[PDB]
Amino acid sequence: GDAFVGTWKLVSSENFDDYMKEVGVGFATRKDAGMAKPNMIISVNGDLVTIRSESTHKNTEISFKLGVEFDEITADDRKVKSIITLDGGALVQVQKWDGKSTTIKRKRDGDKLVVECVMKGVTSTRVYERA
Amino acid sequence: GDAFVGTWKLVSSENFDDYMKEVGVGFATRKDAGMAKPNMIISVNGDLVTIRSESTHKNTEISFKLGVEFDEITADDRKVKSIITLDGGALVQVQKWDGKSTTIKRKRDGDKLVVECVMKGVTSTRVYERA
Repeated sequence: GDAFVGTWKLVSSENFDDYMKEVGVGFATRKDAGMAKPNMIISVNGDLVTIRSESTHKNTEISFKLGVEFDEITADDRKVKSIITLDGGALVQVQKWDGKSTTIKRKRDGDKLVVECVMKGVTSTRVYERA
Repeated sequence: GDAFVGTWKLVSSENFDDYMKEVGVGFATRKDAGMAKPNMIISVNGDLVTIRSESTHKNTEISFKLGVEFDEITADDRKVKSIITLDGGALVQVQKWDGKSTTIKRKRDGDKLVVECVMKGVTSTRVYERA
């Protein structure tokens, strides 16, 4: 996934609070995660893809290989089973936990990176631009 | 140092082996560090600047604040005292250890990032381009 590599900065976000509420993030956690404009750094070293989210308080990073299931502890402290694939040119991530599942799509749109998170009829869209 | 933020990829290097030899890097270590084209990721979160070097074998990252002295363990296992300042628009880093010292200059040149390392008459130049 060479097209996703780079440092991305959040320039737009919609329905994110509603999305976190839907997945089950507590008001307090949902409050801090919301009151911050993350920095997304994506890099690939060999067959390993690393995605890192940086902010002035909460840092998280995941390392994985495409198509290989892995354990992930999310920003909101959820222990989930993730699988990331490259489908239709986009990185599609599926998080599974407690019989629930949510989809996170990262796609390139021109000079921007769009992240679409869907959970039970709720769609959150985050637009990032290259730093 | 907002102008340095981003993911950089090595596109050129000269006199690096000679430079490492000068600082005192062993042939073996100098061999592996040379047989690799690092990935430089620079980000700033608040007043903290993080510089990370990634490769398929050796990863290193330093976090610091401008003008504040800090301890640094280099890629080649040297324990040095570093200080990074913003002088003339460039990031100037000075590593001190055993009465020795070396200067590392990171400057923006158009769309590229140039890293100049000097040690006792030996100058190594690395040119990186934005990924």
